[PDB]
Amino acid sequence: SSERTFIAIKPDGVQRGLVGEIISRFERKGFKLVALKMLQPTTEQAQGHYKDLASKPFFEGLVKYFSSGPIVCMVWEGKNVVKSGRVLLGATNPADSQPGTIRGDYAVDVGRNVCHGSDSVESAQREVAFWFKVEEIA
Amino acid sequence: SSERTFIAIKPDGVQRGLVGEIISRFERKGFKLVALKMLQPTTEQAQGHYKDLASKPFFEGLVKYFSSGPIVCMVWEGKNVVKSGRVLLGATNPADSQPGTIRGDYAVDVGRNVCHGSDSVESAQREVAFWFKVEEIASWT
Amino acid sequence: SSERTFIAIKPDGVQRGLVGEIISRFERKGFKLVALKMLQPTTEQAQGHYKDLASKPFFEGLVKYFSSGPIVCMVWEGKNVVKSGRVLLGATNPADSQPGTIRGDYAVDVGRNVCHGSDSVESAQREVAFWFKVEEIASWT
Amino acid sequence: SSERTFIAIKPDGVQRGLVGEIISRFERKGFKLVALKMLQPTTEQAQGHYKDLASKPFFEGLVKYFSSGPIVCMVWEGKNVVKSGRVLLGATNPADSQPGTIRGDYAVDVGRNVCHGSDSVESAQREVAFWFKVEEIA
Amino acid sequence: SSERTFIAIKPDGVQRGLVGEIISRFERKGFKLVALKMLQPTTEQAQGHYKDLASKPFFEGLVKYFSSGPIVCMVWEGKNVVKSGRVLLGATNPADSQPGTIRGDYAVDVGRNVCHGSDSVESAQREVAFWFKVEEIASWT
Amino acid sequence: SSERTFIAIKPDGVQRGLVGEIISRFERKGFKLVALKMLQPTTEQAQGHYKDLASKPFFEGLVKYFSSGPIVCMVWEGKNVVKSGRVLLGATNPADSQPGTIRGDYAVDVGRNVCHGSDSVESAQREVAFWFKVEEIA
Repeated sequence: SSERTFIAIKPDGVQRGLVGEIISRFERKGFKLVALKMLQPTTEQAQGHYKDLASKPFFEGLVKYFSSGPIVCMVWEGKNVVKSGRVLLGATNPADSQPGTIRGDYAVDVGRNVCHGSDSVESAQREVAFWFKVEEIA
Repeated sequence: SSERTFIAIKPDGVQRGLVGEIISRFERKGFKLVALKMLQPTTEQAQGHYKDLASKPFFEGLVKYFSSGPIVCMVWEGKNVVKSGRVLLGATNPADSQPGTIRGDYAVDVGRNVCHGSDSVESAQREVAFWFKVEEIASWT
Repeated sequence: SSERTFIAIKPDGVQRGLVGEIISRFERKGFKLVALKMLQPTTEQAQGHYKDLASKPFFEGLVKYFSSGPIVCMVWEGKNVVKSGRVLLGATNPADSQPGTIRGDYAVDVGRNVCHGSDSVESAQREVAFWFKVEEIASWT
Repeated sequence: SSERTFIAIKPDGVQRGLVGEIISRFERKGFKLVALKMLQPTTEQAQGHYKDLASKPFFEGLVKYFSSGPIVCMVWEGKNVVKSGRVLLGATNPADSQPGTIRGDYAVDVGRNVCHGSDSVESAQREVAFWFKVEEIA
Repeated sequence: SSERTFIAIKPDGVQRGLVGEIISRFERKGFKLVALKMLQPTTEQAQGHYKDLASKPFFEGLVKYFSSGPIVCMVWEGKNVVKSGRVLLGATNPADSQPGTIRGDYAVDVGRNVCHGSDSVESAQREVAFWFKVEEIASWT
Repeated sequence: SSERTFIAIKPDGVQRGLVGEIISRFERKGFKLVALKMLQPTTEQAQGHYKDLASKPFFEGLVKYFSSGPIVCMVWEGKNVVKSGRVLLGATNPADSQPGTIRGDYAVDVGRNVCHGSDSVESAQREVAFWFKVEEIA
């Protein structure tokens, strides 16, 4: 119930006008929004977000895209919010994403995948701490 | 076109799960979101927000309500966005609000009117400066 | 706030699959559902419902239409719920109805106007007693 | 085509303002609503609804919750309406419920699961007869 | 009831992904779709469409915009469908448009007003003949 | 990215007022509509659409239904639009169609399945060419 997850709507999600849509899907699940802000990520932050792929191909283009414009960062709170958050977004692979999910309804690309969610509670604590100051959290 | 307005979703709007709904209505109109944050207002900020009603007996209930929980602050950018924002929200008094507008669809109280919008370009410049730092405001295309 | 109004979705509203849509619009406004049932009106009930038009030549077509199939009866509770219910429904004549309202979005006929709402607190008290038993009305918070 | 199923929106479903939403999902499937009422279940009825769990744990709290406030009872008619009704609601387990379904979109708990549907035609005939008088059915 | 009107979704409406949304609003009203096509207007057709403004200096920007990409042409059938179509679209100038209407919800420019509707039965008969062949128009129940 | 698929909303889809709904689901996926028209199919065309089933049962009734009224033909363009198009529609079998998909939300029958999508790129090139003239395509 005090569980928290980090959700980030990426620059494509913002440009396509899907910010309210994504938030609505978490509100209607019954999750509690406890932190929220918009910002344009720096290159260093984009690199941090994708640090697991630095030796991986096209890492630069991922980084460029992530910092190509403003994103919206959220912290959602609730039971199983990390795992439920993943389910709401849908499969990482649009060839497997199901309609009813955000990526299923809106995402066509696996890299520009509209939104990000924490893959574990461990990832979430780290991601929340990275993007948010303690004070910004209700 | 570089015009900006301040929109605030109040604690009832947040508690009732209307945050995304309200944002979606501005995105559909074609307005550009350039600042966004959640915060729990201090008593002082709530009082500043309602400063024109400081001598009224319900000034107290407004402030108490406004700071009762987290709110969501936005800055929207676009042509006529200030007046258009008012039109999207609907009449401040839901008893005058038309369905299709946010207050028309969701608000039942004149006090709990879900959200606030700037009444002028002058008010908007003031409200944005009050709630937002220059850095917190984006400039994308 | 303990105020109650009677809302009826008519047979066309039911046949066109608008039952949930209409109920959702009252839930969003923040009104409280306290009675709900489906029934097929008798000729006598339909006539009672339209009693003020009993001397009109289209009284017959109204009654026939009203009892043509099952209707859905509701009682909604909340502040200003009677007048607000009327505003949510829109003008009785869809030719005067504004988009955003139920008749504005869905109704094309002045006769088949999808739904009915009580015109006053007095009418509502009468209509609820006519369509509902005291037991059929809930009292929750 | 004369097949019928029983659907009950539970006290949480009513308080969260989801009554119209759930009905809309059955109307848009093309099912025919033939009985509908709101009532606050008695303790005896709540016990009846959960009779399969009386020797099961926290049975009292389930019963308390079911009768904690008004519910909305429905009878929907159509082909495969029992099985289709289950699919529309989604998996009993929110860790398996899919977005697009009612529980997938709205339910976070497995007990307070927003709504109920008949698990079989046999269960349906019994449930419909229990909650509804023959006269209340169109 | 056999009345018909011409509705056109303009290139901005198509590019912004509002085609289905606009069609859904006419289907909900209960109007009957009897002709539908996508095409990219020629300069000559765009000029014909705006012929009443041929002497105006912004005639050029309208035509350029109207033929900037594919549009979607529709013919809707039903009682009062011409005037009702106008009401569903909302004021031609989004600065007068009410939320609940298409322009009220989506349009920000007086020039880019998303869509067009026939202003009269006379205009509709003319517009349908101009954009559609007799064969392209269905007659179902 | 130049990939195209053929989508046809059938006479039931049009009568139930689902034309805008289906189109909206492709627009929000990010696919590009490049051809669109309404027409009442001839018997010969209905036979062509179902040619794989001519030796199959009730083939006549399928044909009668397909030409029972006006349909809406579309060509959608985008990456994986053929396969994504299938996923958006959902399983051919309503006992397997998932809510969130068009058939999952609206279709109750396997024959009157609301809409049609190309099963392959090969089928798509053929179907597009059959229903559309080159000029009708943007």
